[PDB]
Amino acid sequence: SSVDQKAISTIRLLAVDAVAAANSGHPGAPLGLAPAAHAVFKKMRFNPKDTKWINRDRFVLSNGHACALLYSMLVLYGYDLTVEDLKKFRQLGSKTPGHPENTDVPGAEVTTGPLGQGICNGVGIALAQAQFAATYNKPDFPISDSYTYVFLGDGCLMEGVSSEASSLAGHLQLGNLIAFWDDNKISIDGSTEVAFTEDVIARYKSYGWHIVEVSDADTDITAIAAAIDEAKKVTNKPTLVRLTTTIGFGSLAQGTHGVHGAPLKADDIKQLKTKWGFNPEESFAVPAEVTASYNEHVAENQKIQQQWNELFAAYKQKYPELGAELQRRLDGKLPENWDKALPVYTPADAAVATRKLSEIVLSKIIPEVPEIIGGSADLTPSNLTKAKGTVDFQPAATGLGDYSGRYIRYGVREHAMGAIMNGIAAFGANYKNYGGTFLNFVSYAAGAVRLSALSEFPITWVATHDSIGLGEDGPTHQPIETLAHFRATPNISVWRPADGNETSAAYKSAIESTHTPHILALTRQNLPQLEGSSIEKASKGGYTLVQQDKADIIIVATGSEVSLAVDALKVLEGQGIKAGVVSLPDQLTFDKQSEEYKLSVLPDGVPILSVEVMSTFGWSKYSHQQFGLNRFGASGKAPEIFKLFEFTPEGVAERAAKTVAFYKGKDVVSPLRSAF
Amino acid sequence: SSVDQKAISTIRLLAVDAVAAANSGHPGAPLGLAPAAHAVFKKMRFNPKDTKWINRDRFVLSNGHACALLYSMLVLYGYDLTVEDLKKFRQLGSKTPGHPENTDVPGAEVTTGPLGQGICNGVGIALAQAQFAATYNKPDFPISDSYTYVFLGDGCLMEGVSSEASSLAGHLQLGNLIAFWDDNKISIDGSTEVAFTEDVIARYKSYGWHIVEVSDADTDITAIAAAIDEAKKVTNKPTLVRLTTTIGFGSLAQGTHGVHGAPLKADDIKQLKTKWGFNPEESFAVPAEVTASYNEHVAENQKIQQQWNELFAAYKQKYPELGAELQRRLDGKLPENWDKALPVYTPADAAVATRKLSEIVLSKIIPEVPEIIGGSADLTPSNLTKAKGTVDFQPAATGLGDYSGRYIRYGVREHAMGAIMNGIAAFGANYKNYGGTFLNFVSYAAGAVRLSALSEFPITWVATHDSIGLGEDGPTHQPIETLAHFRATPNISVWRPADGNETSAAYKSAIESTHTPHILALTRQNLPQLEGSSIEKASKGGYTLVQQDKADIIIVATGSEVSLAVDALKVLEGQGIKAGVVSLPDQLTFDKQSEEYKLSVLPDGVPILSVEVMSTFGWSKYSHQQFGLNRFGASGKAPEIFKLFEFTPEGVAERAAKTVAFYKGKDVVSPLRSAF
Ligand SMILES: CC1=C(CCOP(=O)(O)OP(=O)(O)O)S[C@@H](O)N1Cc1cnc(C)nc1N
Ligand SMILES: CC1=C(CCOP(=O)(O)OP(=O)(O)O)S[C@@H](O)N1Cc1cnc(C)nc1N
Ligand SMILES: [Ca+2]
Ligand SMILES: [Ca+2]
Repeated sequence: SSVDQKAISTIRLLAVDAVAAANSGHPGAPLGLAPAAHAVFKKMRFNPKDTKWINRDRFVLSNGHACALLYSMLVLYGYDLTVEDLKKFRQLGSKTPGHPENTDVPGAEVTTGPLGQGICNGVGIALAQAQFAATYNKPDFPISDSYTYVFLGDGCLMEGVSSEASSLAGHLQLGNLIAFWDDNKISIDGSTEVAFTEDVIARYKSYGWHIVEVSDADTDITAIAAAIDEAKKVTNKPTLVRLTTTIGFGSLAQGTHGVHGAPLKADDIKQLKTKWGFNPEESFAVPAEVTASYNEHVAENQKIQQQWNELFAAYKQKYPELGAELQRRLDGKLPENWDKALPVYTPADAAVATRKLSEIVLSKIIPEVPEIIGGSADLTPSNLTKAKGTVDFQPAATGLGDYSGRYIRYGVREHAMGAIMNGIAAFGANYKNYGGTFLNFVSYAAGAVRLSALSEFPITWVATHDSIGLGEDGPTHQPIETLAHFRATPNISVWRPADGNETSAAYKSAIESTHTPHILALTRQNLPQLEGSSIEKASKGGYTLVQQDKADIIIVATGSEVSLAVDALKVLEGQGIKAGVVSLPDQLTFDKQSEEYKLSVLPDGVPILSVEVMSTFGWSKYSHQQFGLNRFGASGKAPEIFKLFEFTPEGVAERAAKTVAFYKGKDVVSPLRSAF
Repeated sequence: SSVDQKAISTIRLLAVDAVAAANSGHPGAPLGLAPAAHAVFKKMRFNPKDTKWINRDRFVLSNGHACALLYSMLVLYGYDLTVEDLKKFRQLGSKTPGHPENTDVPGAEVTTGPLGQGICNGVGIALAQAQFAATYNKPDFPISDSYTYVFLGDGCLMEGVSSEASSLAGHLQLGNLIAFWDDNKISIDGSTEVAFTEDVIARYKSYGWHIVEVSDADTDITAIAAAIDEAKKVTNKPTLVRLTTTIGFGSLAQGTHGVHGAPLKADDIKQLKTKWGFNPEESFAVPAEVTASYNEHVAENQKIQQQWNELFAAYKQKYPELGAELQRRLDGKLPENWDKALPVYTPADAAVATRKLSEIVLSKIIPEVPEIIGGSADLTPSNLTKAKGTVDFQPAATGLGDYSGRYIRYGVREHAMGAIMNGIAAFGANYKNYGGTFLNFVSYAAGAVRLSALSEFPITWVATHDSIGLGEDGPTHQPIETLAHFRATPNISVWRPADGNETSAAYKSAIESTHTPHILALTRQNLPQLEGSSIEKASKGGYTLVQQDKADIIIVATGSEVSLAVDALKVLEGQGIKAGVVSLPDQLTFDKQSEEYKLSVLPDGVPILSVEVMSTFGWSKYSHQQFGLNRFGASGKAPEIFKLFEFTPEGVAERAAKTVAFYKGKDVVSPLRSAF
C-alpha cells in the first residue's frame, strides 16, 4: 500500500534523524530492517498502553545497536516514548539510550547490545511461553498463545552463545519462536567474506529449525508477512527467516561498513528524504496517515486484549484454583506463607554439603511454588538441581518430558543457560527460574550474568563445587577470582551459605527477589550445622554468629570457612585470645542493612580478620586483614589441599594472633568507616 | 595385529587402574577412545625426549576429563612420566593431575578440562603452523609440515566456543587440523537425546569441514588410520572424524552415564582383565611386547627428527637470513634491541587516545618482530589493531590474504579468539600474539583468559574502550567489574596505561612476556602526555609521577585518571593541600618489585587515595580510601558522564580533602604493610 511505503520511509527517516541529532549511533541496520520491522509489528499483538499484557507477542532486537529502529517503532505506535525522546537519542539521562535497556525503555523486553544475547533471551521467552501455556491453557481457554519475534544480525550469529541457544531451541521444538536474520553481508570489519563464510541456513537446518528465505527484504513486505504466516504453520520447529537486505538501504553509502556505525552525511540524508517524498528541510517527520494506520492496528490489538480479559474472567469461573494461581502470579505475589516450606536445622543435626541442602530446599519449595522452574548445564547429578518426581521440560513428541515440565536439560551450554534464564524472567508471570553449574563455569556465562544485573532480573545460579573443597578435579575447576568478579558487579547477590539455615535464607532471598539476580555458591563437601545460625539472622546477609563482648579479634567468614573460624576460636582460647565470629553469607544483602545494624556486626575498636578460601578482593570492606587464596589450586583430596594452604584451625589462629599483635598500641575503627 | 590389540587393552587397563588407585576420575571416555588413541599416536611424529621439536605433530585432548587416557599414552611412549606417576593420579603434588596441565605434564600441549577449550586451542596450533610454514618453508625445505590432532566429546560440541572456532577454522581452510568426535551418545545427564539432538555432521559440513565417519570405533583401527590418511589428502578443509564408540567399552556398565565419571567396581575391573587376557590380580601391567612396539615407533620418529635437524642446518646455509631468524625464535629470544622501535613521547607532544598509541606501537614493532601476529573480533577500525600495509592471514584461495599474513579477522568470536590465542602461543616458536575487542567483551572470553593465566601463555588482549570514557554506547558497553575480575585472577598483567610512554612500557612487558598473559586496557578518548612519565619508570608497574616531600596525601591512579589526579593536585594546592601522584599502570608488575621499591612509591606516614573510574575492588592493597565507580554507567557524551559521577578535578580534590581530614590525629602506615 501507499501508506505502508510511507510508514517504512517514516521509520527509516526517524532512525536516521535520531542518529543525526546525537551525532552518534547506527543508521545502517535500521535502514535495512525497516520493511521487516513494519511487517512484523503489523502481525504482532501488543498494547502500547499495557506493556505487561501476558498474552502479548514479544519482540526482541538482538542486534541492539540498531535500536534507533526499535525506538522509532515504539514512538510510532504510541508507547510511552515520543519524538522528543528520539531527539535525545544517546543523550545523558534520556529514555533513548544507545542500546536498549528494559529498565528504562517502555517496550524493550530485555537489554541488548552485547551481541548474541537477544536471540537467546528470545529462546527463553519462548520456553517460558510454552511452559506457561502447558500449565494454564484448557479447552476453549487459550490463555497463552503468543509468539516471540527476534531480529538478529551476522554478529549475533558469530557469537557462540547463539549457537548454544539455537541448538537447544531446535531440540525443544519451540514453534512459537520466529527469528529474522538481517543477511546484509557486512559487519564492522567489512564484508562477511573476510570471516563469516559458513552456510548459516544449512547450520540452522542441522539444529532442527524451519527456514524461510526472503530474497528481496529491502522491499518485499508481502513476502515477509507470508514468511510469518508460514512459520506459524510449523508448530514443532523454531523458524529462521533469512532477510536479504542492503545495509543502509537508500543511503549513498548503502552496502558498506561505513554505514554500520556512524551518522550519515547531511547531503545523504537530504537525498534520502527527496527519494522517498519527504521534505529534506524537515527532521523527525511523522505523517498523520502513518499514525492513523498504526493507530488502527493498536485499536484492534486493544480489542483483542479486552476479549482476553473476558476470557481470563471466564477461566477463573471454570477453573477456580488455576485461575486464582494465575491471578496471583500476574499480581507478582508468591503464595502466602510459602517460606514455611523452607527447611530449618539445629546444631544437633548432621553435617550436610550445601549442594545437598540446596537439593532439599528445592524438593520442599518446588511443590509449593509453581512459578519455580530451572535446570542444569549437564550437571544434574552433581549440582543436585532436580526435585525427585518432577518431569522434564521437553516436547511431548520426544517421550522425554512435556512442556508442563519443571526441569530443563540445558546441556553443556552455560552461557546460553544464563541468557535463556534472563528470557524466562523477562516473560513475567512471576517466574523464579534457576540454572545449575559448577561455580567456576558460571564464568563461561559472564556476558549474560552481567545483563541479569543490569536488567534487574531475579534469576538464580545454583553454583556448586565452590572451591578447592571440590578436591581432585584440580585447578581448572577450582574458583579463585569468581566471587570477587560477581561481587564487584553492581546488583548481584552472591550467597555463600555455611549451613542448613543459611542455605534456606539464601533461597528465601533468591525466590523473593524481584530486581536482583542471585548466585548461590555451594559446596561439594559436608559442613556442620552451626550453633547460632537461623534463617532470621542469615536473612540480614551478615550477622554475629558468636558474640564475644571482650573480643581481641573478630573473624568474619563465609561458607565452608565459618566452621573453620569457629574451630579457630577454640584454638585461640588456648592461646589466651578471645575471638568473635561473623558469618557473611551475602555481602550485597549485608550492605543494604542499616548503618547501625552493620556496625553492630563489625564494630569499632577491634581488629577484624576475614577468612574465605578464594580471592581477598573486596574483603577490605569488612576487615582489616584478609586470609584468602590468591593463587590457583591443586589436584588432590580436598582436606590435603586445605592443609597445604594452611586453611586449618591452627593456620587461622596463627594469622589471628598475628593480627592482634599487629594492632597492639593502635586505634582501630570499623572497616565500615570511610572518609567519604 | 595381536600386539595392537594388546596395546589397546594395555591403554584401557592403565587408565582404569589409575582411576581405581585414586578412587576418583573418569574411566568411560578412556575406555571408549583407546583404539583411536592407539591409531592416532601411531600416525603422529613426536619425540618423547624432545617435547619441543617444532615440527612435531600436536595432540590435544579437549575432553580433558579423559586424561587418564593421555597419561597412559605418554607413559607407554616413554615421555618423562612413569607408571609410578600413574599410581599417583589425582594425588596432591603429582605429575598426573585430574585434568591435564601444560605447565606440569610433559606432552600436554595445553591445559584442558573446561569443555570446548581444547578444540579451539587446536585451531590456534593449526593456524600458527600454517602461518609458520608460509613464513619459512622453501622449495626442498619443508621446515614445517605438521598436523594437529584433537579429541573432543559431546560436551565440547555443545559449548559455543567450539562453534565459533569451528566456523573460523572452516573459513580459514585449515587442512592440517584433524579432529575426532567421541560419538558415544552419553553425557553426565544421560543420553544425548535429552539435550543434544542436532545433526553434528551436517553442522560441520556447513562450516566447510570435511567429514569421515567410523561406524565401529570400538574395534576398527584400520578405519581410523584410513580416516587420517583421507583427512591428509583434503588440504583445504579441516576434518572431523566421527568415532562411534561405546562409553566405557568393555565394562559391565558400558554405555551408561555411570561409567563417565566415577571409578569402576572392583569386580568389573576383574572381568575386563580376563576378557582381554590380563591377570585380574595385577594392576598397572605393561606387557613388554607393547613397549617394544611403541619403542619402534619412537625410534623411527627420532630418526625423522634427526633428518629434520639436518634439513634445518642446510636451510641455514641456503637461506641465511631466514635461518638465523628461525634459530633465534626457536631459542626463545626476541630480536636484539627490538625495543628501540618503541615510540617515546614528551610532555610537549599532543594528547592521544591510548588505543591510537597502541596502533602506533604495533606499526613500529610489527616490522621489527616477525613473531608478532594478531587480530580483532570484528573491531579492527575501533581497536586500531592492524598495522597499515600488512596482509591478512587468509587462505590464498580466497584472494583476501595469504597464510604468510600477520592479521587475523576473528569475526564476532571473543571466546574462541581467546582460546585460539592460547593455541598460537602453545605452538611455540616465540609467537607473541594478540587479540582486540572492547574491554567489556573480554568478559565473553573469561573461560579462555583464565586458562591463559593457568597455562602461563604470553598472549595479549588489546582491550579498548575501557570505561565510561567511551560515552554514548552506554552501560552495556562500559566496564565496571572487568579489571577487578582479571586482577583477582592469578598471573594476569592488567596494564592501564595513562599516556604514550606508559603504552610503550605496557607493550614492552607484553612482548617480552614468556609466562604471563597481558590485558591492555586502552581508551577511546584522548589523554595528555604526562610530565614525569617514561618507559623506564612505567616498566616498574607503579611509580611516583609527582613527588611531594611534604605531602598531605598521595593520589594513586591509572589510565585516564592519572591526568585527572594531576589536575586535582592543582585544585588542592589552592586549598592549602600538597599532594603527590602515583601512576600504577600494572598492579601485577608493581607487586613483583622489591619491598623497598614499593614502599618508596607508597610510603608510611601519609594517607593514600586511589582514583580509577571502575570498581574499587583490589584498591585497598595500595590505598587507604578509594574513589571508584561501583554502579553501572550511562549513555551520553563521555565528559557529561564523568561530571555526573564527579570524576572531575574538583570532585577528586573534595574527596582528597575529606581523606586528609579523616586521618587528622591518626597514625597512618602504608597500605603495603600487613600482619602476615
Ligand atoms: C562487533 C560489533 C558490531 C558489529 C555487528 O555486525 P552485525 O552484522 O551484527 O551488524 P550490522 O553491521 O548492523 O549488519 S556492532 C558493535 O556492537 N559490535 C561490538 C560488539 C562486540 N562483541 C559483543 C559481544 N557485542 C558487541 N556489541
Ligand atoms: C558437563 C561435564 C562433563 C560431561 C561431558 O560430556 P562428554 O560427552 O563431553 O563426555 P563423556 O561423558 O566422557 O562422553 S565432564 C565434566 O567436565 N563436565 C563439567 C563441565 C562443565 N562445563 C565446562 C565448561 N567444563 C566442564 N568440565
Ligand atoms: Ca551484518
Ligand atoms: Ca559423550
